[PDB]
Amino acid sequence: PKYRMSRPTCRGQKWTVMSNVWTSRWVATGTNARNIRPPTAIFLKKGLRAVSLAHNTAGPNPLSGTGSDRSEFRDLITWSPSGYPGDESTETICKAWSFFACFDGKEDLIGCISGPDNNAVLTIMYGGKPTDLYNSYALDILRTMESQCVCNNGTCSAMITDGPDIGPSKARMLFIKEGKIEKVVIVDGPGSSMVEECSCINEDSNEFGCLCRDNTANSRRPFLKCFWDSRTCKADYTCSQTLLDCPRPNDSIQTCGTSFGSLAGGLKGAYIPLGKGRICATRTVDKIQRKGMELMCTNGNILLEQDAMKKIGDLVTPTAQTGYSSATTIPRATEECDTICVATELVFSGAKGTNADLVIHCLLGEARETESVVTAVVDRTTYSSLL
Amino acid sequence: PKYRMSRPTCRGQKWTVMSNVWTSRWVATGTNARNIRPPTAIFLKKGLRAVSLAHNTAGPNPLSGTGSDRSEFRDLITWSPSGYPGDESTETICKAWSFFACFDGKEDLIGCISGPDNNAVLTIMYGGKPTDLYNSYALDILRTMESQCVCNNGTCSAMITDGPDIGPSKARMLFIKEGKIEKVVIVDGPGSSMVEECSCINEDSNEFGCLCRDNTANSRRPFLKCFWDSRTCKADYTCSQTLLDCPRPNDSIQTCGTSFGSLAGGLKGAYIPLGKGRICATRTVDKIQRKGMELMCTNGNILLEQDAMKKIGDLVTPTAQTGYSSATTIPRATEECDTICVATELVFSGAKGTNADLVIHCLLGEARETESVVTAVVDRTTYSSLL
Amino acid sequence: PKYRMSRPTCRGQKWTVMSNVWTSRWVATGTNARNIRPPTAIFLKKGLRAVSLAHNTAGPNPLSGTGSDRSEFRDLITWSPSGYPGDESTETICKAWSFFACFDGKEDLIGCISGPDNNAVLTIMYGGKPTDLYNSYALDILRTMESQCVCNNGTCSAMITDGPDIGPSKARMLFIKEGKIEKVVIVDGPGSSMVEECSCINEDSNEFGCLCRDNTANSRRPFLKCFWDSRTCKADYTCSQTLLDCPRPNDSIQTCGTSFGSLAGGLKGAYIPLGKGRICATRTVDKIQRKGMELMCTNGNILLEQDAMKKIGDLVTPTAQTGYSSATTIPRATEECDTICVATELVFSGAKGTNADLVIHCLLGEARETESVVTAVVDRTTYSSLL
Amino acid sequence: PKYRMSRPTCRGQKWTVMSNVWTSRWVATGTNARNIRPPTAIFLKKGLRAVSLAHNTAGPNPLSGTGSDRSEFRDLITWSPSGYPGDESTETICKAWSFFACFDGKEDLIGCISGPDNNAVLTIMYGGKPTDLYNSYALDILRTMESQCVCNNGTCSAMITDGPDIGPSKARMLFIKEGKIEKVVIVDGPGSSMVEECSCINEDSNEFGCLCRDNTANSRRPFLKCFWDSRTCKADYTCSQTLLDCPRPNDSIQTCGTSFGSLAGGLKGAYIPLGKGRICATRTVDKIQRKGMELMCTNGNILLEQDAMKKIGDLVTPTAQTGYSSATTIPRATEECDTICVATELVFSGAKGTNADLVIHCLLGEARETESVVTAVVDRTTYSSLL
Ligand SMILES: CCC(CC)O[C@@H]1C=C(C(=O)O)C[C@H](N)[C@H]1NC(C)=O
Ligand SMILES: CCC(CC)O[C@@H]1C=C(C(=O)O)C[C@H](N)[C@H]1NC(C)=O
Ligand SMILES: CCC(CC)O[C@@H]1C=C(C(=O)O)C[C@H](N)[C@H]1NC(C)=O
Ligand SMILES: CCC(CC)O[C@@H]1C=C(C(=O)O)C[C@H](N)[C@H]1NC(C)=O
Ligand SMILES: [Ca+2]
Ligand SMILES: [Ca+2]
Ligand SMILES: [Ca+2]
Ligand SMILES: [Ca+2]
Repeated sequence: PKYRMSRPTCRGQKWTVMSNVWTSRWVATGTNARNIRPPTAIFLKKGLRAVSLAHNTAGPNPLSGTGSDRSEFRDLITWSPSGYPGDESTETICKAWSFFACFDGKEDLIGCISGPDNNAVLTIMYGGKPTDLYNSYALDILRTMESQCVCNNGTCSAMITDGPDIGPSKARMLFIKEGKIEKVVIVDGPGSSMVEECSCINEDSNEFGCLCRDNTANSRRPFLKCFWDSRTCKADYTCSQTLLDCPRPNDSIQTCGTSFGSLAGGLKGAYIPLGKGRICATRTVDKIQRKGMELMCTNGNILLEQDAMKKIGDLVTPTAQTGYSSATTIPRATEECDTICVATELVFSGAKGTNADLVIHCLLGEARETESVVTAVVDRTTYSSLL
Repeated sequence: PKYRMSRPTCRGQKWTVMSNVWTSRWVATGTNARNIRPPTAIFLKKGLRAVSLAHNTAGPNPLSGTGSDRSEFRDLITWSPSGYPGDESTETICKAWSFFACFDGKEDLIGCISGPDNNAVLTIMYGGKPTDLYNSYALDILRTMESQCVCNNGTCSAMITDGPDIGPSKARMLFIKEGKIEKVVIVDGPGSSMVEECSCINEDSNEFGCLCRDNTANSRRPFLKCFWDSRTCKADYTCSQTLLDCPRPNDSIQTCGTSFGSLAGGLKGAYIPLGKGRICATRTVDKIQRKGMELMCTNGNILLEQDAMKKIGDLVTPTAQTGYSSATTIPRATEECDTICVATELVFSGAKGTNADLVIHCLLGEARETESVVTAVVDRTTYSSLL
Repeated sequence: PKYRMSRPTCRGQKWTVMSNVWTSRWVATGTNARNIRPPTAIFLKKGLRAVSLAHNTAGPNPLSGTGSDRSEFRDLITWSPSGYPGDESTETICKAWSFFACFDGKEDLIGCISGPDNNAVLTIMYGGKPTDLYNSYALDILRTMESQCVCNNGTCSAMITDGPDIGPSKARMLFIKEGKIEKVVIVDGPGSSMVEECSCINEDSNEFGCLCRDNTANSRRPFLKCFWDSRTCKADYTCSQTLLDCPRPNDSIQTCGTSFGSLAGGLKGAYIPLGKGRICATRTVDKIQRKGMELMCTNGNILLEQDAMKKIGDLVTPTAQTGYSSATTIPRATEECDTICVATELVFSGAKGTNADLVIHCLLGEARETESVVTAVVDRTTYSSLL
Repeated sequence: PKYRMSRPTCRGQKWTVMSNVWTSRWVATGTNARNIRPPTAIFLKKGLRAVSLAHNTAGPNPLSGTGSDRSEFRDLITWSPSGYPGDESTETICKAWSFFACFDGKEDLIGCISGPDNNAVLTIMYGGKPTDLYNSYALDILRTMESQCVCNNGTCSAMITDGPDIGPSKARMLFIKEGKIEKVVIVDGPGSSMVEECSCINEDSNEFGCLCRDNTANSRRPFLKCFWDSRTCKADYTCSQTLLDCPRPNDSIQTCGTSFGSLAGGLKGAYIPLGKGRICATRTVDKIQRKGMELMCTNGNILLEQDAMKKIGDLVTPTAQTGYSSATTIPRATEECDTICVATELVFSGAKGTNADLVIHCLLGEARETESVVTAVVDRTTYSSLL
């Protein structure tokens, strides 16, 4: 076993639907399907895995409080990308109401944040063993990405932040080898005031990048750019007139560098670098509601160009309720790039609480200048009354 | 591990029943037995496995629609040849309403077709990772074999087809190494007009063959013959007076080359080459209803000779409801041939929806000019009211 | 991995209770505990395992017919020696209403007999793959040991029989390497007329032996003695005045060689050779009812001496319902002998059918001239009303 | 694999909560959560594992008697540190109403005591096979630690004791290589009269120590000190004014060497050596009721100095009901010390019987003169009525 190196993502032809997690089907069926939020997909030591926080409950008679963000019962669990949480493939990982995880080629690296709001704590596990920690520095909900960390020759990196969820939230970048924090970088830059829930992908041998959430009125996502060799990072707002966050106003042309938006709030969304020159991102179809999930791409520098990001397609039924989304990269055994998949959360709720389905698209086929998407249908009308 | 090489099947003495999948027993017991259709057996990396599509539901209170063929909830799953779908051995593979799978000696190759009818997509996974795709070319239900692909020195081949399920459905052959499509052959030949649900088996070091379904009035099965070295294929109709499809008229002598039949429809059926000079196949005992499954064999060229195939025996209670059937081959360390087993589907239905049991016969023992069959009994009278 | 060699069993000090399978507890609890008969323990590739035929049903609402011996739904399953059938550790093996199994050091060897009474068939699996078969020669319920086969340097051996269960039942011995029957021995000798359900243990580098059931009026168990080098076997009645079968009359002194007994019927019981000079056996405490299970030993030749076998102790509560019993041998990594354990079946029945618990004693501690037993208490009075 | 060598624990910065076992959550959810008592954590071959005795039952309808200590249905089981007993991770080990376990770097050693009160037996398993026994010597509930044994170069040691739970209970130390008892030491010393439920940890390359329970009025804990090379042990009472047992009177200065206490009873408690010169221990916050669990540390000889131990923090909500506590050590590839975690039991009861949750803290981060503790909250108000 060798450490995976950072490498570009594979370009391709079409985003196909590798699998979906139909949690809601098993909730309505009546099995012990667990309440999960916010699911995504991460490539781990066992292969591709669905990963999510959970609540140490399950249907058909779940306990109260499944809509809560943080609690003593919150959980980090993984299961098969075509399974459901609570089935045979389910693995419990750690205590957590915020998490990250990734696989460096030898072992799984895991961040588990829990504890009280005024002094929460990141516990780092490597190989199933607790190996290190990180302490709250703003004393106001230390928290992390809710998606994959990123790795290269034994160094994995992971964003954390801490601070008022309306005011400033000065983020930090951790660099971790065999579960030990070797370096902590404070992220400065014109898009650093409030950065959270970064979705990070390796872009090339020496660089990775993230698209984050700004929970302030700003609708332009902060972008974190990091370099492996120097272990350094910086943040800038996206300049493309295509606003990626939710809620947001209409797309419009504004001078680069500054924040833009009138609607407080935010949503975690995927960063999908394609090859060394292309940038894609997911955004909701609805400007205010978390409905739909469309893929937008440009070949230009989205930090420097107000040029709009073209729509490649609808990952999901555009009126279906969605939620978070993030990508992960999976090795391709016979060429120098990683397959990239994006997982979008499909939130639902009812008499059995808040919960989420998952859908996983992957970019496959020979490289194309402009790709297309297979739309995943989300239609619960034949069983929603049992949810 | 070495790549498995194509080799003839082992002759034997008797078809014995290796195991039952008694899905109906567990449905009536009350456990979370999943609704499955076309189930069959395939030799995978874990060993012999029962393989089927499912609906992301289970008893005792299944969701509506288990009878449907293609929905967004359809998935591909595998379990123990002697277990039941949903039990501890169950593994969820991918999103699929049509599938193929096989094991090349190093990894499982898996083909998962889903998406809309007018533009479905085959996603190809190898060793658990999505590696490639193939797009719809007739824009009318791209689909595939619902049984094993075949392999040799890292190359595995799989039939796909596309087009109206009554009109022309010109099929194609994929040749795949490590999950990457290396060659696509349009299959031509006098029996190639409408070809689907091919059941394929390695015949010899350089040959493999398939017996397919023609869904028109024609009751002679299309037979696909392929050569590994040239990666080349051809389709011809069977000629023997023993008509293999269901529905069919009486057996009768007719000139070779042309289709023949009076009732539209079809049924996936097993091709069972036995050694180098012997051909067997399965067919329903009933000419019109999917009831019973008898085994017919000949030592002649079924594509060139009208001779009746000799009924070897009844795999199953001949008035029992059956369904699809197909074979798979299992390595034998002792000699240079593979063991061959046939799986026959046993469809049932009731209060808990549409579903199926499975029975698995294997040819074992000293080679015999003519073999016998243990008839697996199918009698549900003691518990059918709970179905 | 090397093949295990035949070696003597380890002498010791006390029979301790390594574990029990409390099927009845989980039946009363209300989980999906499976109806099993007749359980025993066998050392397999995964370690010590509880092994039994089952019925493809489970509580809390089992289907009818769990008291049947042979049926299409009968099953061979294994699970953890301290588990229960149907729990997480359960493995389904094959179709079977009669079975054997053992582990040769590289792979598991398994015999699965099923099919109709007038022509049943043994299917042999090696390593999870069907490898060979054996055919009914008396056309009257081919059947086998229901306990471990025995192995040595790749040859495992297993008793089978066939014939009227009241009249003659001329048994045969199979010798099997990598799943292939290499030799079949017809067992002659003055105790061969009716031999079934042999319980076989390796005794020394070149010899194994079995204590069998004679279902005729005879209460003296047939003993099969076999030699590895010549692959040969012979049968003689036990001569000890201590009658080991059930039902049986009082112990009494009679001339060696002949049958003795007045009560038709029989029961499978354990053969426990201790070292190279000692012979133990289990028998019911009650002479007619299958209640209790006591261990009897002698250092003399039980085929040649009417000397009584001394009672070492009560494996189980002497008034508790028991059933079958048989031993299995487990390697001891640091000396030339195998630990021996005896598993006794504890049958129970009720509103949820016929079923069985299991208890496993093993002989541990430094060698003693006369050993002792820890009595396993069997008392269901706090939950039996839920059975 | 190499045998693990005895080595000091790692100092750190903060006790963080690695995971909850929320058995109560799953009992109230309605799944088959098993009733467990004294649960703790132990590093085994699989990794960190939650370990406990159980009753061969589970919710939602458990069988009577879950409150009992020693019955024929008691068994030893292990599961995920973040799962629940009975879930997918559950493993059944042996029959036991008292136990120990550890992993020597190659295999799990496991000690299982069961049998009648006046003659119980310790069965010793190594790597899954029964290897040895130890017999009752006081004929009054032979019993053991209910926590990890300790290992070094293939030798693992375990405390056992025997005798009235109020009168003298002279303990013994077993030294075991590959499951065979190599040495038994009668532990003498001024604190050796009544010694039970010792919680033992490797202290340095040649030393390990235990903090035990004295079930008389005495509230100073017996401390066992053992040397690996001589395989030699001794028992002395703790002297610090900080009384560790429960029930206890107020802390007060008293002369070293003698017992001291006013209330009969006792409670298993954790010994937590930290590096070479530091000692911590757990005790209830409440002096009489098993409520809360605070961590106390000193850098002095607790056996020779009256100095109070400094309260480091509350592991748990201090009015929450707790129970047993004990530590385990986890290898660290990065340096020459082991990580140390403490598991505190959280007993609950109700309609579904007696049961327990588990919380697991681990010392992580840069070494600190004095460490802090994340307080794991225990609040069941939202679901307790279902317990
Ligand atoms: C990091 C974003 C912010 C932290 C307070 O709120 C998030 C928004 C969420 C949301 O908008 O849906 C759900 C997240 N579970 C929550 N994170 C935490 C740690 O509570
Ligand atoms: C749509 C054509 C197709 C033949 C390949 O019909 C099949 C017939 C079936 C049948 O005759 O029972 C059931 C199959 N699930 C179905 N396959 C798909 C993909 O829907
Ligand atoms: C080999 C013994 C004889 C065979 C007819 O009866 C056995 C007696 C049994 C018994 O006495 O309890 C149960 C066994 N399941 C049965 N075996 C078969 C194959 O049916
Ligand atoms: C019988 C003495 C013994 C102390 C080692 O009492 C323990 C006290 C217990 C307790 O105080 O809660 C519960 C333990 N399960 C019990 N152990 C056994 C073996 O019964
Ligand atoms: Ca915003
Ligand atoms: Ca047809
Ligand atoms: Ca008899
Ligand atoms: Ca005390």
